Amino acid sequence: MKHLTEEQKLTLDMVRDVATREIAPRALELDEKSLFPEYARDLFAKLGLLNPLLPAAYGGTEMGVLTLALILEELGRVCASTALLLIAQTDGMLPIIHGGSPELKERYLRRFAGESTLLTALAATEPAAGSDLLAMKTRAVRQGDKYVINGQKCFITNGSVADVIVVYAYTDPEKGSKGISAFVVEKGTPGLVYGRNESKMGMRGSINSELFFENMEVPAENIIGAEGTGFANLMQTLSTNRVFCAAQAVGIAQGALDIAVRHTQDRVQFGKPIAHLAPVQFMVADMATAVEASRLLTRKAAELLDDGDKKAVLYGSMAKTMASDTAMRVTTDAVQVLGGSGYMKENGVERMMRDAKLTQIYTGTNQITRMVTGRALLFP
Amino acid sequence: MKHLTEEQKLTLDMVRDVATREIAPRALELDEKSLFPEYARDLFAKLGLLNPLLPAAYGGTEMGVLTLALILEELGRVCASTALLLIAQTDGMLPIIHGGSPELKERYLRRFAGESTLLTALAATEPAAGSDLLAMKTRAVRQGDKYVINGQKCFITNGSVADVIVVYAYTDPEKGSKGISAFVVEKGTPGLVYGRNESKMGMRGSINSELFFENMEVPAENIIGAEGTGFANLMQTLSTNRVFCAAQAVGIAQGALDIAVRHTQDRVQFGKPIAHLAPVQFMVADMATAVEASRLLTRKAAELLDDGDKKAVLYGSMAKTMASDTAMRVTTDAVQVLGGSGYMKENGVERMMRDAKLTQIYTGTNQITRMVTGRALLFP
Amino acid sequence: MKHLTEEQKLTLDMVRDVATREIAPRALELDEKSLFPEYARDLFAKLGLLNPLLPAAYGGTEMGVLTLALILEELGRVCASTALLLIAQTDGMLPIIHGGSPELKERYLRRFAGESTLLTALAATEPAAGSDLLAMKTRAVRQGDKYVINGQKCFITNGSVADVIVVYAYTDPEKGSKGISAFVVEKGTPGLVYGRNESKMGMRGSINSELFFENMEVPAENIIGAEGTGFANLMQTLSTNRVFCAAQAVGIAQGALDIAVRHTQDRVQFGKPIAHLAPVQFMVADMATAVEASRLLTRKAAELLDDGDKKAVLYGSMAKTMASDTAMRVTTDAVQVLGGSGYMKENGVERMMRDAKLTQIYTGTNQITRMVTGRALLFP
Amino acid sequence: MKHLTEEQKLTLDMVRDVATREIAPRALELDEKSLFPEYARDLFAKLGLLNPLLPAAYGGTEMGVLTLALILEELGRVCASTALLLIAQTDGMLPIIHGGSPELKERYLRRFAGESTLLTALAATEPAAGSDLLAMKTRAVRQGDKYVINGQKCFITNGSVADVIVVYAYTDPEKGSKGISAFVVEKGTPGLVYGRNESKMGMRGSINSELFFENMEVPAENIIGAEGTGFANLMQTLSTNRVFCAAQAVGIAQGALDIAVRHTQDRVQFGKPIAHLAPVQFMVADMATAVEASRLLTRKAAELLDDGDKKAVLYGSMAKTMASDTAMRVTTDAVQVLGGSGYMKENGVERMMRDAKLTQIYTGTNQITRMVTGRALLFP
Ligand SMILES: CC(C)(COP(=O)(O)OP(=O)(O)OC[C@H]1O[C@@H](n2cnc3c(N)ncnc32)[C@H](O)[C@@H]1OP(=O)(O)O)[C@@H](O)C(=O)NCCC(=O)NCCSC(=O)C1=CCCC=C1
Ligand SMILES: CC(C)(COP(=O)(O)OP(=O)(O)OC[C@H]1O[C@@H](n2cnc3c(N)ncnc32)[C@H](O)[C@@H]1OP(=O)(O)O)[C@@H](O)C(=O)NCCC(=O)NCCSC(=O)C1=CCCC=C1
Ligand SMILES: CC(C)(COP(=O)(O)OP(=O)(O)OC[C@H]1O[C@@H](n2cnc3c(N)ncnc32)[C@H](O)[C@@H]1OP(=O)(O)O)[C@@H](O)C(=O)NCCC(=O)NCCSC(=O)C1=CCCC=C1
Ligand SMILES: CC(C)(COP(=O)(O)OP(=O)(O)OC[C@H]1O[C@@H](n2cnc3c(N)ncnc32)[C@H](O)[C@@H]1OP(=O)(O)O)[C@@H](O)C(=O)NCCC(=O)NCCSC(=O)C1=CCCC=C1
Ligand SMILES: Cc1cc2nc3c(=O)[nH]c(=O)nc-3n(C[C@H](O)[C@H](O)[C@H](O)COP(=O)(O)OP(=O)(O)OC[C@H]3O[C@@H](n4cnc5c(N)ncnc54)[C@H](O)[C@@H]3O)c2cc1C
Ligand SMILES: Cc1cc2nc3c(=O)[nH]c(=O)nc-3n(C[C@H](O)[C@H](O)[C@H](O)COP(=O)(O)OP(=O)(O)OC[C@H]3O[C@@H](n4cnc5c(N)ncnc54)[C@H](O)[C@@H]3O)c2cc1C
Ligand SMILES: Cc1cc2nc3c(=O)[nH]c(=O)nc-3n(C[C@H](O)[C@H](O)[C@H](O)COP(=O)(O)OP(=O)(O)OC[C@H]3O[C@@H](n4cnc5c(N)ncnc54)[C@H](O)[C@@H]3O)c2cc1C
Ligand SMILES: Cc1cc2nc3c(=O)[nH]c(=O)nc-3n(C[C@H](O)[C@H](O)[C@H](O)COP(=O)(O)OP(=O)(O)OC[C@H]3O[C@@H](n4cnc5c(N)ncnc54)[C@H](O)[C@@H]3O)c2cc1C
Repeated sequence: MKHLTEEQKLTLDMVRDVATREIAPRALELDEKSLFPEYARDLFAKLGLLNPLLPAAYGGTEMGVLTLALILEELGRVCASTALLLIAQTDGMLPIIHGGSPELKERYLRRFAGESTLLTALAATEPAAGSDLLAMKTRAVRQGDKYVINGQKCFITNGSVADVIVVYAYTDPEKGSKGISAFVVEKGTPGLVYGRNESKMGMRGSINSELFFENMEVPAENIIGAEGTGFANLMQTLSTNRVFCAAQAVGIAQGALDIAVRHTQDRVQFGKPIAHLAPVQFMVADMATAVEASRLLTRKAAELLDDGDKKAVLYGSMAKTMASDTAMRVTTDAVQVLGGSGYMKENGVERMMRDAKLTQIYTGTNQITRMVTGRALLFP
Repeated sequence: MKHLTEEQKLTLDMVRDVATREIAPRALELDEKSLFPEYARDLFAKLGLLNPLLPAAYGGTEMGVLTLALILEELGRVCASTALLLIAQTDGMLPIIHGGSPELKERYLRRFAGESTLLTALAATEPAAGSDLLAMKTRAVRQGDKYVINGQKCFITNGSVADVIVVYAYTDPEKGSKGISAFVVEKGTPGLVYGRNESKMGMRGSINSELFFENMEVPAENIIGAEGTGFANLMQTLSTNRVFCAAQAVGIAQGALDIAVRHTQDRVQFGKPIAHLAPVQFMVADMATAVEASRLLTRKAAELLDDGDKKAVLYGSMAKTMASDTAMRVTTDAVQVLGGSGYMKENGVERMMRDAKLTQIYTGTNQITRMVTGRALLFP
Repeated sequence: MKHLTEEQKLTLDMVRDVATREIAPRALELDEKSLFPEYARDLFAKLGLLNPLLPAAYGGTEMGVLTLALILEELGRVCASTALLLIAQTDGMLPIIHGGSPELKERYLRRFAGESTLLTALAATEPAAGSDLLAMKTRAVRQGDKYVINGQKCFITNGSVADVIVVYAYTDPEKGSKGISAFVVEKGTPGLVYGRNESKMGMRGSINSELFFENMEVPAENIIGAEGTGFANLMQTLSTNRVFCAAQAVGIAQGALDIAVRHTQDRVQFGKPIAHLAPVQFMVADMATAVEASRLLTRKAAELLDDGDKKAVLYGSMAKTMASDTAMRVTTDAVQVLGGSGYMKENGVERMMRDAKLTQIYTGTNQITRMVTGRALLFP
Repeated sequence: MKHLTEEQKLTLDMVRDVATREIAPRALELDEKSLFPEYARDLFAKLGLLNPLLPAAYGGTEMGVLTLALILEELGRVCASTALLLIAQTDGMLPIIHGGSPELKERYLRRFAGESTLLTALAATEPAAGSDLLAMKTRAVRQGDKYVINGQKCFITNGSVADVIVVYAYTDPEKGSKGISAFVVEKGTPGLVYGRNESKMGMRGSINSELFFENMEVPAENIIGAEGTGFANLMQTLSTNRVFCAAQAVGIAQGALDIAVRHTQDRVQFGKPIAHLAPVQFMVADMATAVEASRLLTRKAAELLDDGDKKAVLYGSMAKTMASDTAMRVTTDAVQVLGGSGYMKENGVERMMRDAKLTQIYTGTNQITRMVTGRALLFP
């Protein structure tokens, strides 16, 4: 657990303050009415929190993965949707940060400098290509000084609102994991078409888009890296995304635990607070221990990523699986601890349980993350 | 597993047909728009399915608990809310059926004969008295030929719409489990006041009421049984309710499993249906086995109830805990099996997961049911 | 749950009596000193319990699978090793009963009539061929009126002591699942060689043999069924074996539960029996519920087998997985309930935990049984 | 995860070397023949490893709790019994180190300086007083310049061989948690009587003693701290013991995992190493993740102890519960991964499963540790 710099400590104190005073009171309505977290996005921009991994060279704060992880745990505590904003925003920029040419980085990252409110998105998933990302069908054909892109993407977080989308497509279908390339695609490009914004079980304070590319021309200079390196770029981006999912899950689990704990102190049955009942003590014990274990695995994984350590793949996969499992279990149980009240929309913990489910599925499902982990352990 | 009579087999074939053709297509909208299942209630009345435990002597079909259990499994498969209608309807009548005088039974059960569409409710729970039902505060004072009732109830299923409500109240607070009595209270009684219909995580195709009794007079002849027998009447009603909860949970789990199974056969990743993947096979195996185990425990418990066998308490408690746990786990996993699509409202399995949670809480939580089970095993 | 005949009820009362009075007092020593259960084998022969599935036509009692299952639950309660005797004995005869010609059945089953004490064994597993039984290397070559058998088997229960062993071997390696045949091999055949009797974690009141076949000649008329039908014969025998494993596991779990229950009533800490502590009540609840669920799944599977119902494969696989898992969990927890004393050899429950582990592995491991179950559900 | 000093790094490299080259080859025989680990005890003394928490002031290395934890993880990897030697040795000295007067510390700790091979033991548990330590019956009566001790202890690790035993007894039964005192008792004191060395499921390379005190006189100056402070001294010693149990459990789990991993790489079924099978990958993933999570919780708890941080109680309780649970699960599964071979004594992983069970029970059971954890979270 690296010593935090004073800059990190100040950032995290401010995040905890904003989470408590501004984010938490909004979260019920954000879910109830399925709202993009505009107020949060605007506030985060003003405070320097929207783009924490943007490099200093492009006007960013370049905080590192550990810092963003800690931020995600604080936000996930109170609003999983508001955390997801930060995950999608950082995700959409990471392919350019780590693959783009000097020229491309300057061209497209400058607009995110400072208090910019512009948004990113990452578009890899397709109806045909979820866990099997190599099955994606979107194609990019070189024609002169342009690529012509045809296909579709689904479940794209912020897709319909992103200024800049990183699209993965095949430039050579025959070469498989060596035939995918990655492209910067700007909002307003002719041929970019938005589909439905789908209705979800949870994390409803969000945008979940279908994209279509119909003879969509992008300049040749919008390619990220060389042709055929896009699958490795995607896999590297996912390695980091998984740690962000894990951090958000740690937060979700903690926020539900905190509400369970307070309920046990306040709710009297059989003549005393229910905290006095040994089975409630046992439930809270098991909940807190899994959150703490998940927190430690997640912080180790984030540190390994910042250090550029090969082991980050393994530990990030174990942190994603364990912290999401833990958020699913702990939230299920925190609803239980609140009894009837736990099932009521007004008390929040039902939303956190709906939110928790997504963390088992996105950034790759927990069956894929178990594959990645097992492969890394058995075929080192 | 008793041989089913031909009357039971015909009933269950008809229920399966109605569930498939009429109930299943309605369930998405029932949840989305938070609708009482009026069409179902009216159809069930016409078909003789609304009041299966009403005795023949009062114009009812007197099917028994095993039959209703099987019905609940079929309905829960497709619409947990529509099953809950039948649970609440039977629950609200069981205190009168098993405690009321000949005169009271005739007076209040006759109106449920035949194709009646009138509704019942059972009102025991209070803000102060959830697991600790002995902590209820509602009071009934004898004044002449009337009782004067003052207090409140919450989480009452169908409360605001029931023609007949069974209210539990203290007639002698000092005598504890011997000082509660039970009362028939009619819709339209001066002093009966409805509160909010609360918004729930799931089973939203339902009514969940707060009741208030403000100097509410009921005739002395509306008491169910003698003064002070109401706690035993309540405990007996819960013994049976628990088996109905278990049956509904079995159905929920089965309906989610069925959608998972079909998805594995249709969804191709890595070049074949995902059914070909051994981890998916393992998930479905574990899901199906827990549903089947829960189904068997539930059918044994229902049979013991019909037989009047003392062991029904023990087995019903084990069936409630195990079938609700199983619905929570199996639905959580069926969402998982559908991946991203599983999280989308349009595909149903997210609702079944929200519905499943309630089965762990109502009719007594799974911590209370474990207490009941453990007590029965250790202090036989 | 079929009504038991009076013959089955008498048999099971006698088994319960023998288990309690004769088997239970011997079990500690049987494990401690790694003893074949000779006294049990001899007593079972005298009482008509050694060979319950031997057909009447060959002097046997022809009890059926349900009866043997119930017997296995009673024996497993007190001595898993003594149950295993009955499993191995029946297993070794089932290939002949269900595959052998009239002539072969008369030739080799007659010697098991009545109070015979002769033993059987089933020899399929090899070092190269455990879960992958198609990888077996043992070969049988037709030479005139004989087959010449060369290879080896391991983990063969009773192998070195069986009068009659059913050996599976390839008669045509190129035909795979159609190139295995099955053979009766008699104790005393030149070329049959015994290896080590290996030392096990549990079920130590048993014999676990390595067999070698060195140019071992058997008469051509010792083949069971036609050449190449041996893999189907083996798979059918395993379908039934799995239900016997499940029954034994149910017994193991029950016997450990019973000792836990009694300990909670007798062991006083904090001034009362520990049965008074809600967490102990919860543990015992969860234990009893999983035993009961496993018991019901096992009895359904056995009935389907007796009825010749295709669904027996599916249900037997679910019963084996669930009842063995349950024995592993329940015994682990029954040791826990006894605290320090639970870890001591003198109190029995540590042996039942060591015994329980085997039930997850033999008759095919719980990963294979999950494959079988999942395949049956997804590819019906 | 504090940076390790170069002294800690050298110590741990040496421990890993000794564990691998000297401890691991001995462990099978140590269990098989129930041997005290004399060779290890003597080697550890020579290398400065027997008494790592002995203060420098008394000739000790004063390594701290973190160092001993890391040592325990290395030893537990290969021999749980040899780790337990170090746990018992440190435990028996900690009451004197942290409670004894200057005079008492010099009098009794000097003999453990340097390469001493003398042993300690901690004697609190009684037949009447396991989880309920306040129920202990042993009494110490002041008579002049002596205390007269009468009672008994059981499950005392190294009890019959310890030169110095710390005995807890009531000096004032009426004062409860303020009426227990702690005493140094020397081997050879008239009135100290040894009972049986009991036979255990696992950790059989150990001594597990019953002690009796029959009018046993000890000098008044052998009291540890003032009269009535012994319960707090005991509770503080247990807080630290729990972290040592957790560390040993982490090691047990790791050692079983390592053998599972190697087996998957070497064991071929279905034509490839079983590592290729996705279900095996999943099992190993879940195993490794729980070991890593337990490792992190344990290292955090040990650091908090070294830092004198109040939170050590909470984290040590969560580490003990989680690391022991994990050793029980991971070893159960590592036996599974080795299939039939996993059940055989020669392959080691069955012993580690038997060893693992104890870690759930000793230093306080996992039901008590859950109570401690839950209390700390709900009543901070
Ligand atoms: C693991 C997988 C199934 C690929 O496995 P397969 O069995 O098919 O393929 P394979 O044979 O193992 O590998 C092929 C080649 O890849 C290479 N390579 C591998 N790893 C590499 C690495 N780390 N780095 C570099 N390269 C790596 C290999 O070395 C190999 O190349 P080779 O033959 O030349 O050596 C992959 O498609 C996957 O991750 N799917 C999960 C879907 C998912 O994560 N979706 C999340 C979407 S976003 C989200 O949800 C959001 C949410 C919130 C808001 C923001 C977003
Ligand atoms: C178990 C409980 C905590 C009582 O335990 P406690 O520790 O406080 O009390 P105790 O000391 O054990 O017993 C006191 C006396 O009771 C008697 N007695 C006991 N059992 C009896 C029996 N079976 N039969 C007869 N009598 C029985 C005892 O013998 C004893 O009397 P004694 O001293 O003279 O001998 C109880 O309040 C409970 O069940 N709460 C759960 C709440 C719940 O279920 N709410 C569901 C609401 S509806 C719902 O949710 C819906 C959903 C869907 C739509 C429709 C509805
Ligand atoms: C499942 C298995 C892995 C075969 O799967 P694979 O993926 O390799 O092969 P596959 O492709 O699925 O099938 C090949 C062919 O088989 C046929 N067929 C399949 N099922 C059939 C059925 N039910 N009936 C008839 N036929 C059945 C198929 O239809 C197919 O033929 P096809 O292509 O012409 O259509 C198999 O080797 C197995 O069970 N291993 C577990 C080891 C085990 O149980 N050992 C226990 C040892 S004893 C013990 O431990 C003791 C303890 C106590 C004391 C006493 C003993
Ligand atoms: C938790 C327990 C049940 C006491 O709970 P109860 O509900 O009965 O009592 P309570 O009411 O909570 O507390 C009473 C008073 O205690 C005080 N106090 C509490 N904690 C304190 C602290 N940390 N520090 C200081 N003081 C602490 C309280 O503040 C309170 O005082 P107050 O009223 O004046 O304020 C206790 O007996 C226990 O730990 N049993 C487990 C047995 C066990 O661990 N055995 C392991 C044996 S060794 C082993 O196995 C080996 C293996 C390997 C080789 C080497 C060895
Ligand atoms: C709200 C939301 C936001 C998302 N945001 C992003 C985004 O911004 N950008 C983006 O590109 N994508 C995004 N994702 C997509 C997401 O990563 C995927 O849904 C996920 O990879 C699963 O793919 P799928 O939904 O096609 O499920 P499938 O791959 O069809 O999985 C179905 C089931 O099969 C199992 N399965 C599949 N393969 C295997 C295997 N080899 N072994 C064992 N089991 C397996 C899965 O675990 C699952 O249980 C998001 C999804 C959602 C729902
Ligand atoms: C939608 C809905 C419909 C319902 N329908 C009916 C109805 O029609 N009529 C009716 O009367 N009631 C109804 N119930 C009420 C229901 O049975 C209760 O909510 C349930 O008993 C729990 O009570 P509570 O919500 O007060 O939770 P609490 O009793 O406050 O429980 C809080 C937590 O403490 C735990 N806890 C409490 N006591 C113990 C104990 N002794 N040991 C261990 N843990 C314990 C609980 O398990 C829970 O985890 C319904 C509730 C809901 C939400
Ligand atoms: C005491 C004892 C008695 C026995 N009695 C009999 C007897 O009388 N006669 C007889 O013929 N045999 C007997 N068996 C053998 C027994 O059935 C096998 O050990 C069992 O099939 C496993 O084979 P294996 O030990 O080779 O393990 P492996 O097949 O090597 O398994 C190693 C691991 O790989 C996993 N694995 C293997 N294949 C797959 C797959 N396709 N998918 C997922 N995971 C998989 C397994 O589940 C296990 O976890 C007995 C074994 C024992 C130990
Ligand atoms: C091999 C071995 C070595 C040991 N070494 C030491 C040693 O060197 N010195 C020493 O003093 N002691 C030693 N211990 C003792 C050990 O700590 C105890 O056995 C342990 O505290 C449990 O006590 P018990 O065995 O009396 O079980 P009990 O306290 O009788 O427990 C029985 C069951 O009740 C449960 N239970 C008890 N109280 C509660 C509660 N309040 N809430 C919920 N559940 C509860 C327990 O968890 C357990 O499941 C050792 C024990 C063993 C077996």
